[PDB]
Amino acid sequence: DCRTYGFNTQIVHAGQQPDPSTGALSTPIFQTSTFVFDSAEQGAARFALEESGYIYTRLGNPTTDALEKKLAVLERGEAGLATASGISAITTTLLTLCQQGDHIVSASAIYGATHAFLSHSMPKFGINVSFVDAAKPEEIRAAMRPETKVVYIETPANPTLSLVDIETVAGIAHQQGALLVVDNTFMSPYCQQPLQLGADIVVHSVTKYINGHGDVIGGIIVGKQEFIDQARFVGLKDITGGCMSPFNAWLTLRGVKTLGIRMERHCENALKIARFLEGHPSITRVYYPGLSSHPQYELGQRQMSLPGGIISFEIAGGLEAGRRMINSVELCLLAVSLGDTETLIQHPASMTHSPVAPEERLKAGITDGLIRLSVGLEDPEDIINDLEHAIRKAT
Amino acid sequence: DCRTYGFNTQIVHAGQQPDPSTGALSTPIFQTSTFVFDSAEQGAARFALEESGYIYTRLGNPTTDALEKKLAVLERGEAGLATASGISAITTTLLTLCQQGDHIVSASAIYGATHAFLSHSMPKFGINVSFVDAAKPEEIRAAMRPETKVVYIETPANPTLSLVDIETVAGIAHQQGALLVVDNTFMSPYCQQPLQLGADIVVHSVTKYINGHGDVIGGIIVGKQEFIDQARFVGLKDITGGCMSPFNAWLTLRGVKTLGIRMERHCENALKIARFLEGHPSITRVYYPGLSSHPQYELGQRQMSLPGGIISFEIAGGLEAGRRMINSVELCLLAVSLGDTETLIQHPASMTHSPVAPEERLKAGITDGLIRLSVGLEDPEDIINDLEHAIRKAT
Amino acid sequence: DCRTYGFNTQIVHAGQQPDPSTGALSTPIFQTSTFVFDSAEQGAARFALEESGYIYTRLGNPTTDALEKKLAVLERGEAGLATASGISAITTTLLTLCQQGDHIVSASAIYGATHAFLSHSMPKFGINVSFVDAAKPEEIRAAMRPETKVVYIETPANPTLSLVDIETVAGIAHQQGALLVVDNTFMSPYCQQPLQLGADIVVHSVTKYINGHGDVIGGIIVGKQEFIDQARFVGLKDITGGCMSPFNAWLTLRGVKTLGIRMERHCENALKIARFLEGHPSITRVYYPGLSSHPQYELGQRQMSLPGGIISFEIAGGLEAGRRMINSVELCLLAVSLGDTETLIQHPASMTHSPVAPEERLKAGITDGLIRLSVGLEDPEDIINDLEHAIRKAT
Amino acid sequence: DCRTYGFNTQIVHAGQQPDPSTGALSTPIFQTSTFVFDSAEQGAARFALEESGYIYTRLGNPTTDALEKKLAVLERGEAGLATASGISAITTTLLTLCQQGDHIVSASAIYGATHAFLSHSMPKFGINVSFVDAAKPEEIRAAMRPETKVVYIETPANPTLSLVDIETVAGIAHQQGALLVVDNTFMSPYCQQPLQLGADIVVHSVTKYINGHGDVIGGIIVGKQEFIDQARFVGLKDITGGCMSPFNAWLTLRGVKTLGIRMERHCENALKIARFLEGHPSITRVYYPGLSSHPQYELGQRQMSLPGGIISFEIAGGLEAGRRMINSVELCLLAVSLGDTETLIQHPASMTHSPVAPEERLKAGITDGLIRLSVGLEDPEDIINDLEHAIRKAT
Ligand SMILES: *Cc1c(COP(=O)(O)O)cnc(C)c1O
Ligand SMILES: *Cc1c(COP(=O)(O)O)cnc(C)c1O
Ligand SMILES: *Cc1c(COP(=O)(O)O)cnc(C)c1O
Ligand SMILES: *Cc1c(COP(=O)(O)O)cnc(C)c1O
Ligand code: NA
Ligand code: NA
Ligand code: NA
Ligand code: NA
Repeated sequence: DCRTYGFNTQIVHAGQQPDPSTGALSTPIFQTSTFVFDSAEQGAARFALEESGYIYTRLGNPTTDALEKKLAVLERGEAGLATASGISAITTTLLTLCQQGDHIVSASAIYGATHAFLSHSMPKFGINVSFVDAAKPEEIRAAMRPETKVVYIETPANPTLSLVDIETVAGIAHQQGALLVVDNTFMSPYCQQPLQLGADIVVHSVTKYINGHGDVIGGIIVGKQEFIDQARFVGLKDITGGCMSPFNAWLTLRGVKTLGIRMERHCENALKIARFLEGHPSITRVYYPGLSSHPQYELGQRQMSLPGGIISFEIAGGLEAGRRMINSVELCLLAVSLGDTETLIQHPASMTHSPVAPEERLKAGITDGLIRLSVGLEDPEDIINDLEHAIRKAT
Repeated sequence: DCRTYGFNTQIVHAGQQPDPSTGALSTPIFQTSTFVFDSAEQGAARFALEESGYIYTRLGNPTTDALEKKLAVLERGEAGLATASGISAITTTLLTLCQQGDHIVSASAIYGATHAFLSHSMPKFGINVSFVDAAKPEEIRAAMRPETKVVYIETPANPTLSLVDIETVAGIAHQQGALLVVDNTFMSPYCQQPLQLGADIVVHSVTKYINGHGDVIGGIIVGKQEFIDQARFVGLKDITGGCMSPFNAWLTLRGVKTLGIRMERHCENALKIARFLEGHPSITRVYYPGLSSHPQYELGQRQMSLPGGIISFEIAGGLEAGRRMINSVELCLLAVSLGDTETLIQHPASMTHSPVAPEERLKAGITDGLIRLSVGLEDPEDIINDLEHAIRKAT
Repeated sequence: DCRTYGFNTQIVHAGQQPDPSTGALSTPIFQTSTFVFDSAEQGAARFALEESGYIYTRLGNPTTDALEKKLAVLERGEAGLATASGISAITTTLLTLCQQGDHIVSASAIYGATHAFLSHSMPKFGINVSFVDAAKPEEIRAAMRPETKVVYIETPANPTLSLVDIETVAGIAHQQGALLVVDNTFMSPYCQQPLQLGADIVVHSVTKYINGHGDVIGGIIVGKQEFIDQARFVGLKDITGGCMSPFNAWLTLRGVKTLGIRMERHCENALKIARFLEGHPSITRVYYPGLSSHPQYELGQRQMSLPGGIISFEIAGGLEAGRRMINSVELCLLAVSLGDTETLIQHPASMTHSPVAPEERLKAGITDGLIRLSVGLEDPEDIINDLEHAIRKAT
Repeated sequence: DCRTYGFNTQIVHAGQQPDPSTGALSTPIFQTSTFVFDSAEQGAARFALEESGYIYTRLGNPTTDALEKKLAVLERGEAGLATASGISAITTTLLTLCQQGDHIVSASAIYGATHAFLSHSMPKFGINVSFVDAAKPEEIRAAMRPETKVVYIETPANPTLSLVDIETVAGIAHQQGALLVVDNTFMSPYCQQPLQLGADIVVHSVTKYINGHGDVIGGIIVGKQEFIDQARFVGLKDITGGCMSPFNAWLTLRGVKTLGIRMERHCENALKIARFLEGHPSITRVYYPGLSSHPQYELGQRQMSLPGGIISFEIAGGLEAGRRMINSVELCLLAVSLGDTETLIQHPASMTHSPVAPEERLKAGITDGLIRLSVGLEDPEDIINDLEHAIRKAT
């Protein structure tokens, strides 16, 4: 029972063991679609759910099962379900929970494709969504309705790294009879554990920190066994079909083995870079949970064991300065992902949101000089020198 | 332009080319999540859809792009979209096309998880489904409604390998203003091409023949560029998130290279085994498009270039005989998939449908002695001798 | 016991079985370096060779073990040993068998890197090699010495596809107390079985036909258990260290599943292309075992079940014509490998042997207009039309 | 030019870059055997070595090239060459450097299969080896002969973690005109850099720390470009054929990205466990470079930036106590590898060397109670509690 060891030991060992056939230490890649039964009796046993085995990889698989058990342990949930993408973990969750007529209260500062799913796809199926500022828990309460099945939040949230009081939101949702689903992608279980704070369901894009090596698109869902069985035998099997390939599970198991030491280096590196940016006369704002000037600093200190690897910051001179600076880094790479071992940088005003009206973007927290930085495992002095060089150039 | 060569040449070369960086012949495994831009300008160009490149693997990927282009060529469609599973190809299609209030006419003899999706998940989102016997095209017409967006069919269909007149159904659907979606999984593009017969959209589980090696769960969607862009930038990106991992795409590209020679051997082997079963006094019925006694034999001859690798057959003595025979093979393997290089066998009455009421199953075409056989690439005499041994045992 | 079924059944099933832990049909990828023991006793048991298990992937591995067992079955040898390359299979063999003072008789028409190993590396370790024309078995006998441990041959041989009478050479070697090692790469076990003809050891580059998909560098060694144990526990473990990665073994297991149907299509396609080339007035010579004009045609008919997928041919007008024609194909690809699913072509006089003196190359069988063709699985009319177009251009 | 950044930055970025075709951040897996040329001219250009490209994966490959460039940077060598195993890196080196008549001076405390290669395989090819105690540099000098081409050392050495003064041995070898080859496997470039100390060639089993994830068998060779070209175009191409598969290279690139943070945690964890063992009344000896009682402690402080992740120690009560304790761990795993993320333990007296005469083993430094520990990334308190439990049991 691995649930008893320290959290680093669990990251290494939870859900894994030497192969019972051969002693192979690495979990084998069960890259198979079909499983063979010894008897007609066994096929019937496994299919009606009266026997525990494997049948078919869309349903379950030994490599994926290890990833699922591990992350269940690390989030302190009963069960895990892996998915083809983080988006797929989110929609497999909500399409399992919601039907025509149901309602959802959702943070507005959430991942873009989640916003499009809730804004345009959900109401198309008869499921209505109210969007609120999840940093003010009263807004969550005001929007709740007799039909509300789910409150949905992300913390820290993009793009300004605002926070959401999970424990407080969980009590509000629970009192009105709703579930709290938390996207814990930015933090990983090493830094934040929503289920310990009262959330019901945790979703991750394992694409980001949990895998950590920028070579896997994936997601995971953690929660009660009864909900997870529904998300598997209805949500995955019937609705999204978003199963994770066993190779992607195996890469994620391998990437997650260094989660603890990676997050330590990410956050130590990020704290140094945030302090450097807070002292730079060309940087108007730095958004980072580890800085004292952060509006919800003490909530972050209660709710997160580390301030995280993501920084946002605003550069003197708006849209053209951010573009100059972003075209002037030589070590940070221009990309839209985060959580990789390489430092990644994006300038949303001249990249992702370039054909959006300026004051349409500004309502959504994205200013003309806002830059988001995914701090990698490089030497922080090298990242800082690069940033200093590009900032200095850009002004 | 590979669309000009013979169909075997296309299976080998369509969508593929030596790598422009290095001349590597095998398509590289671009096992990456993130892509890097050279400039802020490039990020903005690619994101608004004004420039053709790559951004993020959930959206698109060079390895997956090759698989998509290849199968587009082989089905004679404009564009392809790969998915995490065959189920995901089906639901990404229909959830892209349908919204609250829409209606679907569907064959009843369809894959089980498709039946559960249409029967229970679709009406939950406000989308109603009428199920009909797609072997009688008038039933399709009778069920059509002003709200019908889609007619959905599978041919050949499980479990009795009944057929559906694609060209006739396509005209009916088109006259009433609906699209025809065809699941072409059983046949592969080598044996049947729905889009040439007037279907609008073709879906496959590449898990079966297209990959052929029983080591990939995947699906593909082929059709017009305008629909495929919606299925990608809304259906995948926002709703299912069912993207295919680039490794699974690469295995499918590799498996499909032998599609033509595999299907030839499957069908040659299957024809021999069907004739053997038709002559066996303990076998009451053999269902196989290549046998003259097949109810729709001449339609199969117009619509399919080969009779296929799947056989169903009924064994003297019902439920207990089928169980004895299935527990008595020593070379065919008991499994629920099909299209692998190994011969696979299942007895649905005592496996998949064992806790279903007998006359509930019989309405659904599954009799007590029905066995489904996925004929592999073994020597047919060996498969036959094994079958003969087990049949002989079972009675 | 799979050694009892037909040869296609064996290609599918030999050495493989459903996983005993999970029923997974595909052999798992045991991508591990280390294996764990349950007890100190077990470690000691396995290490002294008193117990059968796994210890460490350089020594053995369950995925590699399957590949080894399969190819042992197909060559009718007792045991197999997989290697990092075909070269590594050859040198692990000979460095296991030979020591300072030993001697080798070798065909001169052998693979280039084998020629460099024998010509320059072997005598550097005190092991002398005499090179002979292995198409004249008397030359083999004349060169034999009291120190000769090994006769080494390749058949068919490059570049002119000359043949070597395996059964006759085997008797000569055995009478003088030497072993016959045969490189069976060109033929694969499907087309030729040296061990049935009296060879002692068979080596393959699985890079070519056995894998067949141009994505694996590998080799295999088949022979008696007593020699194979030495080649493993001394040759691999201590001398070359050329072990195969378990992923490469798994890809080779997957590629070899279609060996029988691939070789049939290769040889059927090759026969058609050879007949086309024999009729072309711009083609001076066609070398192909399936053509009646082949100098050793009837030996090929006794010794090979099919004439093979490789053709060589000479083009009117020597060096500049061969260069024009090779720069004028648009479907055959310019590459130096063979056995892939794509048709591959090379012009050794202006590629591999371009800075070699013309009459140095001509002693080695390579004329100015010689072209080697690896016939793929495309439609033969497409390959022929391409060849016809390029030949026509080149003259 | 990545050779200019900090050592962590180099671990992340050296030898790697976004793909020039597509911007893919992860280095693509160029899992190909064959490369295609655009022209006959290009084939001839690349083959004679007059042009820089790719030809064939046994020779070179873009994925393997990245791994080679990276590790060249980290060791401060000109060039790298990857191999199928650590053994293959060692023998490809020495079989490239040595021929019949040459001589080698070698540490006796070296890896077992290296000892078998030098003791039994080398003299079989006419290459003589003298074995010495490399901790006394005078022994190295005394054994040198006019024929000596190579001095070969390992530091730290198994099983007692004795050290070898690289800088001093390098001067001795160089004065007598020999090369110094150092096996740097135990340390990785993060902890020790032989080439900066005057070694000529560095070899690694990347199986251990450089990959770090217990799922790759591999080796690497770093040194001057002129020697590396010989080791590639003669040693690999002709003699061992021990090339690394591009998938194994890609896994090693991925594993090495966390080398710096893994080695920090290994050594921090190991220091704590060594201090715990030094204080335990049932532990007679602890061998660890970080302990002051270590015979060569100050040399270790000059030559290594960290004391390493390996500990050896002797347990009260000899052979039966070591066996009890090893059969009594429940978190450390019994295995013979090292450098994995899991803590690994072995008791050589009752496992690897169990059928060796007791005083044969004791000459070789292996006492009856000697245990070797590969300290993983678990929580050290958990490892210690496990060790304490098993020690306490064993006595
Ligand atoms: C990237 C991200 C996602 C989506 O994950 P994918 O694997 O890309 O589908 C969801 N939520 C958050 C907070 C993300 O950062
Ligand atoms: C197996 C199958 C499917 C489902 O494909 P998956 O990849 O398993 O999700 C869909 N349709 C048909 C006809 C099938 O046979
Ligand atoms: C290609 C070849 C080899 C070498 O195999 P590799 O896997 O490239 O090392 C050996 N013998 C023959 C006949 C070959 O064609
Ligand atoms: C394990 C080891 C080797 C051998 O490496 P392999 O990859 O197993 O062949 C060589 N040297 C040392 C010091 C080792 O620990
Ligand atoms: Na903190
Ligand atoms: Na037909
Ligand atoms: Na013949
Ligand atoms: Na130190």
